[PDB]
Amino acid sequence: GSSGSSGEIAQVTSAYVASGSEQLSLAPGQLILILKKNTSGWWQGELQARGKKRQKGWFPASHVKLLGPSSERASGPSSG
Repeated sequence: GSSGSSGEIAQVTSAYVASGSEQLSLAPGQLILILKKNTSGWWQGELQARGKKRQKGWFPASHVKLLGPSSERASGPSSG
């Protein structure tokens, strides 16, 4: 298939306001690269969006949604 450089991307579904404690702010309509995941829900990714400084912190996965980077054309609305 393909194996080189590709991490787990997540699409923000709800804006978030990182407190500060190694937290990362999430914005609706942005992209983040999952680097670390916790069994609590806090995920440590890096905002893959233009930013003064590479955004990286711990944020709730409940604010983002996995883009399921492992599929071949989400089937469903078949044609024939």
